Amino acid sequence: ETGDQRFGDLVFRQLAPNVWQHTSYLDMPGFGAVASNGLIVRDGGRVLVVDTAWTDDQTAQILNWIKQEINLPVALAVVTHAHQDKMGGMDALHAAGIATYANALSNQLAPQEGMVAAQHSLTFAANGWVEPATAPNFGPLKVFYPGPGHTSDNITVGIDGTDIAFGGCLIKDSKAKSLGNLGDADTEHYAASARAFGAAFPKASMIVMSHSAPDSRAAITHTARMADKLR
Ligand SMILES: [Zn+2]
Repeated sequence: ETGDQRFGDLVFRQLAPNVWQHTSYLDMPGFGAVASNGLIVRDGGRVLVVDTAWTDDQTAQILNWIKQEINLPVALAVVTHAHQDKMGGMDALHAAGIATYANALSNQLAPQEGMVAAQHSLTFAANGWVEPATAPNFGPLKVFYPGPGHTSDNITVGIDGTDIAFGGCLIKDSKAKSLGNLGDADTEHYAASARAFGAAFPKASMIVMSHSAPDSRAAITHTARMADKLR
């Protein structure tokens, strides 16, 4: 109604009464500006964050936006995989005293990827759901590890009480021409891993993704079908 708010170098798009997409950009000569998306979730008297911005500085701006726009404390942040777009503002989260969580494997891979591990490790049961003891007080955040896909550590998040689920860098948009960068990809499991995500949040009608605008469930089926062509 007032459109998408520009704050610092960042853009915020309200997806639901309690949920916002946060967006930061990296201008890569020859590619133009590349968007990275994450979530902000107001749960009662606290805010929960999914992913960082590309950099620590942009991640500090997310925190400033929350303080100024929502004025509630940030209880915790979850990072979807170990890569710059999801994990790049870890130091800013630490400096702010925010409890950080990532897949235990993300935390294992972090040093190699040249990044800072989150404070806490999430572990997942055989059915892919996070062990509740490793994710204390996650509220509406439901964390699912679909298996190896775009990376081996990629996880995914639904928001209880909304129609939203977030597939991270695993799901591409319904018109995407390719699955993009496969260097860390497990190409034989990728398709199953996408369908697993779909089945893990069967009710979500809005799929937020890393690099593009929110899409419908078509994004999941499109991604799965492209990934079928690799196996
Ligand atoms: Zn990635």
